[PDB]
Amino acid sequence: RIIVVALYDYEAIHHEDLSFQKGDQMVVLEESGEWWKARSLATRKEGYIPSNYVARVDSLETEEWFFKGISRKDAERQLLAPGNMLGSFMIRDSETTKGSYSLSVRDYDPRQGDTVKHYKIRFYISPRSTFSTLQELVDHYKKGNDGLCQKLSVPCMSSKPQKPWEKDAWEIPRESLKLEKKLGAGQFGEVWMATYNKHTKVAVKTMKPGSMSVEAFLAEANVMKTLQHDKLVKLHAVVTKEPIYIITEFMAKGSLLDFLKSDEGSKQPLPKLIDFSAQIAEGMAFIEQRNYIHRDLRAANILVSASLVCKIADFGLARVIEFPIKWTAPEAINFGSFTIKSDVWSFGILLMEIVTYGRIPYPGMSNPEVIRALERGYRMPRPENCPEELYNIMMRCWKNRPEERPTFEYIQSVLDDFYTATESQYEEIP
Ligand SMILES: Nc1ncnc2c1c(-c1ccc(Oc3ccccc3)cc1)cn2C1CCOCC1
Ligand SMILES: [Ca+2]
Ligand SMILES: [Cl-]
Repeated sequence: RIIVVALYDYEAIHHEDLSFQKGDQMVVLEESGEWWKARSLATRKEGYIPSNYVARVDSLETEEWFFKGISRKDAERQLLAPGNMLGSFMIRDSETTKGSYSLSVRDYDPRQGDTVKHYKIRFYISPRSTFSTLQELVDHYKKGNDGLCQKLSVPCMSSKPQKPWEKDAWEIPRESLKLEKKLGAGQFGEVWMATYNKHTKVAVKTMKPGSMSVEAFLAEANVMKTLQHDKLVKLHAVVTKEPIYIITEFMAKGSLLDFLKSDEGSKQPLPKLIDFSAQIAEGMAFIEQRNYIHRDLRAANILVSASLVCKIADFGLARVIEFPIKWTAPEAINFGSFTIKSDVWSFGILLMEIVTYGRIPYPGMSNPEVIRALERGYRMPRPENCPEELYNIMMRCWKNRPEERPTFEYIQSVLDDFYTATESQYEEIP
């Protein structure tokens, strides 16, 4: 008999899902992945709940200061998001020391600014002050920092998870959709802001009938479906009848390209710009890991969400299609040799795009002009706002030999800790 508890409020919007409040306990009846069958102990109604909205009671996830499955960098991203304050903390699964836990505390370093320190935990931090349960431990450091950068104040602002897509609805009838407002158009189709079943806001990429076979496209789209990651835009559904529709999550601030050119973009300081490209490297590192290829990496194909999380879009679409030579590796231009390494070349350009708030690559140069320019060994010069060490990375991405260019794993690893000396990742306690 398994009892779970609601971590967040939820309002039902389908035929057979349950509405519950934060705290309502429930009996699990089935575990079908994203959706679980359950019985509210509050209503006595049996229905479907979003599995990721509840956790076993007295389990750690139930706690407000615990964050399951969070990396150190993301732990550091959520503590620097507005709404938190000096002393804001959290406990999480440690990356390096598996099966153990780590403590992340907000802090102010008069020389860096707002930062986030991390401590490991074996339970105890300092063999001085030992503790029986993370609760005891937590409540301790809440009064007078026991040697910690700061004193534990308020748990980290937690977000409300996205609602899982309707149960078993990868392919939808076109009627389930109202494409309300057109956001963009182009050679291959448009992108619309849409609503799915009067209830769910979404984005739709409509594909002009090319060929680009339909059953050819759908094969890719089923692989596309399996490439899920916090840094890839999420494919919800597909309409399989020419003209094909691709239904995805709606990203509020549109393309990275468009965001960097806007007002809010222009205010973003350099450490933010760096973080953006770090997020994209994380996404590209995932694609690399899964032995996949993007083939059209650039600011235009990066989406920005309301909270400034970057997500790659159009991954794979490039393959299935049917003129951006400025983002393309010489080997891909000359012999059509698209690989993860040519993506890396792309990342280099996209990276310059970012640091120059979306300015076009090779300004004032034509495509032909640039193609010959590259053959002479020409590269874009470092912009003024650009740190020397960041430029050295672009240059590494633009090595004539693909084999010589770094991996996204390495690029991700470097960008993430750009301002943190390796020895300073975790703290050593007195
Ligand atoms: N999903 C989106 N949400 C919000 N804005 C979006 C998108 C999308 C978008 C929607 C679906 C899509 O389809 C995919 C997604 C992943 C892989 C393959 C195709 C790709 C981008 C584009 N855009 C704007 C529209 C044109 O101006 C700048 C970008
Ligand atoms: Ca420097
Ligand atoms: Cl019962």
